[PDB]
Amino acid sequence: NRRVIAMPSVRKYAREKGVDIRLVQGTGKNGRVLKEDIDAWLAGG
Repeated sequence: NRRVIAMPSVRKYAREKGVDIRLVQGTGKNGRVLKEDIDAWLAGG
């Protein structure tokens, strides 16, 4: 449907930070998840 959108390094960072791009709304370019997004996610908001 929407699939995962994130940098090759982000998917790894989130994948490591128990974060899934699915739970992280990327706001990069076309809504791609950035490392900043991953971190913000874990923070809660």
